[PDB]
Amino acid sequence: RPTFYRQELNKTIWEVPERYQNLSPVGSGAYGSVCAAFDTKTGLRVAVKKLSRPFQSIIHAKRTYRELRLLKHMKHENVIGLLDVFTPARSLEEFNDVYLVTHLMGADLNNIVKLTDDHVQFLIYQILRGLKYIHSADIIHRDLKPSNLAVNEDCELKILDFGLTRWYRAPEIMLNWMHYNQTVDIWSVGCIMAELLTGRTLFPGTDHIDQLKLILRLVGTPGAELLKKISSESARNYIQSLTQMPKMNFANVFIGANPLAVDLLEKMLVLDSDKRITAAQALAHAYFAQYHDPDDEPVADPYDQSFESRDLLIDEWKSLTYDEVISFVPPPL
Ligand SMILES: O=C(Nc1cc(Nc2ccc3c(c2)CCc2ccc(OC[C@H](O)CO)cc2C3=O)ccc1F)c1ccccc1
Ligand SMILES: CCCCCCCCO[C@@H]1O[C@H](CO)[C@@H](O)[C@H](O)[C@H]1O
Repeated sequence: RPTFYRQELNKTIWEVPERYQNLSPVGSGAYGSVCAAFDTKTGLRVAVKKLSRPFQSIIHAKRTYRELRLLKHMKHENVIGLLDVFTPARSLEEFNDVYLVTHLMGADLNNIVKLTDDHVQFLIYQILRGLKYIHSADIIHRDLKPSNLAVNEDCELKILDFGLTRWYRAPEIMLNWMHYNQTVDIWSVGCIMAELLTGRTLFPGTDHIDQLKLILRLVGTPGAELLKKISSESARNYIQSLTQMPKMNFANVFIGANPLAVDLLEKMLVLDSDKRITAAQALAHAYFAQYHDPDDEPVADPYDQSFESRDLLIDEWKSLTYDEVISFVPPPL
């Protein structure tokens, strides 16, 4: 076992192996803070995430386990991958802290697009390619948005925070539809791509109701065929007593855009999620012919999400997470 050194960083303590040097705060999220570090074994800059209160509750404990399991499973160029996982603890009894190490990207899409058609083409292409891979493990992201997309200087992109604002969320989510298909994520890609080409948030709702009014404005109120599929009297009545809008012409909306990007946006931003282009299909659209290679667009090994339906004790989630830490086998490059 390596030796750790301790350090106070923004009210939080950081205890990490000595192989990781020059720790400096990049920022903090909902469930952890992330530091930039140097990795003396590789000469590379890494991202080190310390989990905040990983076992505070049963849902936190299960959330901690979930993140570790997801991260150990992803082996793809366009999805965040695990370099290292460590804890300063010598035993299970000690176990109370988790640190995760990934490649340091240097920015998120928020930071870089605030683009040119070729930039957009390349970024969306890579998003779609990582999604194809995630979707193939029967994993749904559910919160794709620019702040979840890590991009470096070479314009290479990795999807972060993937599996389980409202500006990017599919309409079937803000209505709390029971279940979702994978193409909830295609909607979000539609919204991101739109923003990249225009400079503006496609649907900047003030809330879930406003948000929805903006979507139906671009896309049109659902017709009887989509209405056939809505059980909820609540949901269905609102829509039916609503101000019937027609579907706008996208050519008009996105005046100036590559028409091949206008066409893809048209196939992504369908209200009926059964009618949305999938990630596979999108990769083969004409907009991406200069990046698209069928034989370099991989799918994932089967992902066991059975733990998700299980209701266990904190100590059980904590101990499962520990097993995951200990069995971690690094990537060779
Ligand atoms: O993604 C899951 N877990 C997870 C997430 C992360 N998150 C990361 C990583 C890298 C980066 C960012 C966020 C943020 C964008 C960004 C901005 C500035 C920057 O450098 C600026 C500074 O000036 C350097 O010079 C670097 C980066 C960056 O590179 C890190 C480790 C993890 F483990 C997960 C997966 C599944 C389920 C739950 C969670
Ligand atoms: C009010 C505007 C939003 C209504 C249209 C969103 C419906 C999305 O589409 C629906 O998604 C469901 C999964 O969530 C599928 O099971 C349905 O087959 C599909 O029609």
